Amino acid sequence: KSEIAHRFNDLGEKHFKGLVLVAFSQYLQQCPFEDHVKLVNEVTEFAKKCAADESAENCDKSLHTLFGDKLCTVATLRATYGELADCCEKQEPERNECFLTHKDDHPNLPKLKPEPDAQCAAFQEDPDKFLGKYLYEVARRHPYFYGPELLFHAEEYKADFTECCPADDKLACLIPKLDALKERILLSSAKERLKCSSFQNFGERAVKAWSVARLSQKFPKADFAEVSKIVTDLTKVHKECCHGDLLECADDRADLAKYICEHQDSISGKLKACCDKPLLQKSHCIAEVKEDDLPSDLPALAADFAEDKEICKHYKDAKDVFLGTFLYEYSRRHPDYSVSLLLRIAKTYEATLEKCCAEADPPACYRTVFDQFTPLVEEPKSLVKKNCDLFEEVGEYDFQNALIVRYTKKAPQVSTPTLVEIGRTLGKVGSRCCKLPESERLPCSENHLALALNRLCVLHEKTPVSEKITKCCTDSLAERRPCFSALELDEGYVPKEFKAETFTFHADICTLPEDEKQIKKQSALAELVKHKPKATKEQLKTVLGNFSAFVAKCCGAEDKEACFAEEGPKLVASSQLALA
Ligand SMILES: CC(C)Cc1ccc([C@H](C)C(=O)O)cc1
Ligand SMILES: CC(C)Cc1ccc([C@H](C)C(=O)O)cc1
Repeated sequence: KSEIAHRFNDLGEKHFKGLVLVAFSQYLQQCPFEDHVKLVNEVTEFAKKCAADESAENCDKSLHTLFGDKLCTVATLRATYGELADCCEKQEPERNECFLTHKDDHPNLPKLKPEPDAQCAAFQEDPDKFLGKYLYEVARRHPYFYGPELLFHAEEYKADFTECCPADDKLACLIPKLDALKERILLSSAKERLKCSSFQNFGERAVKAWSVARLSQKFPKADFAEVSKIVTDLTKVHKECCHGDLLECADDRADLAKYICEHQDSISGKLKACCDKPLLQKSHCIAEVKEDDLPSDLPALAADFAEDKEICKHYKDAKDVFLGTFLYEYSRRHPDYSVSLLLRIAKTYEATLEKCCAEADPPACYRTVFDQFTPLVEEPKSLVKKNCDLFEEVGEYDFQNALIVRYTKKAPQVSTPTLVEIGRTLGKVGSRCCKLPESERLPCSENHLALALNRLCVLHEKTPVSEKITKCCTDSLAERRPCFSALELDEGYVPKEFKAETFTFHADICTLPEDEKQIKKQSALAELVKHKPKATKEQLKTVLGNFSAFVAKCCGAEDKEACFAEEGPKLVASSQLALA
């Protein structure tokens, strides 16, 4: 009778208020905090009134109608929000669709550095306002962030300040925890953005396929019936969250966490720990649960999927069912494979049956289908071994430098900051994944690589520069990494004009901390390649080494600007000759 009442009743006031604040911060990214807080408190008051009397006026209206009418009491300021003003002239569901279309992925808001003493004071004074500010600041920076997971991370944010504010040194207690939390926010955002990107670009079938593969790996003891059930429910949850239906999303996610935990005997023996936790922690634990042990009764796939003489009939009868079954069975027994590799294998299997069932003698044609998977498996295995061998030899910094050179040579039209960011990001993937057991390296590496490539594709949608990038981004999720791997330096690329100022360092760099110094030098590295794209890796390594030594010498000098002023121009001049 009243949707807002039902969601308020199911979620409770605190979670309701949290999710409405996040939704508003994601939809309305540029507006300040107190404006959002008022609209949350006003909407929650309305929810309470409706919960008391569901047959009252305006309580029967849709969440989009109510919340949209609420957003449009401040979104009409065209100066602060351009298009959102236009969206507010539309009725539903056109208005909601208009809001979704104009969500900014790279809003480019000031990066927030913690003020430990100022923050600890504000936490103790008004904890609700402080934690509200966190949800708000993260939400508008990450407009497709998984709503209920942001509440979970907000409780971790609370747990940090709670533990450290009462201590004698607040600053050095917090920094490691908030730096750690920031990493988790980045990974989590990337994970959810791929799901929304998959809905947006490829549709439901792609999302379900992806989930079937991942959950089959996670829950090998579970039968095909159980994974299909969980995938169907999980796809509806993520479909709701990606389409801005956060109260609906959160409620259905809680229902799924409940079901998994009530039926964990027929899902996984790894869920016992997860299922003794409060709502947000329980859902999070399940989402991140490690893969179960392989069952002893895994079947022979070759007999069922290559040798059976009437496979073409079974395929025609129900294609997605038969393919889903193959993906389920193949995924279960290959926990050491990446999800994109499993989907590529499934796609190859489908392609073989599509070709072979249109031929004279089908069984002879698809007899060797499993041998087509061998080259698909060896490709990523070789890449991870090559990258991990290099990482373990040269370490994170020089590994990042190798990737910045590799990637600038492939796509020199891409912006220096973006090229540096992808090189640095994938550099850290190496450090995290190459230390793991050999069997966990390939999933870790290629699953994280998929998140990095999707981030790049989402940035490229906003700011297109390269026709090659568009090609790799708009083709299938399975073929994405192969397409990016296959990218090579344009035969008719015009080297970026030399600009001495680009490679000129000043004493300002001595201010910056280590990571920021690295980014300045790694930016110069990208620029070196854009001007000299045929320059060898060792040439570029030597020139960067000379720039590093120069920066170290002049930052350690009694008169820093005199050193930079004298030595800088010499190195800029000689560097051109070294990269011919
Ligand atoms: C702590 C977090 C998990 C839930 C939560 C819910 C609502 C609010 C609002 C903004 C408020 O209390 O003012 C903050 C935090
Ligand atoms: C912009 C572009 C160069 C990004 C890009 C392209 C290819 C790869 C593959 C997986 C590799 O590491 O060789 C990663 C990132």
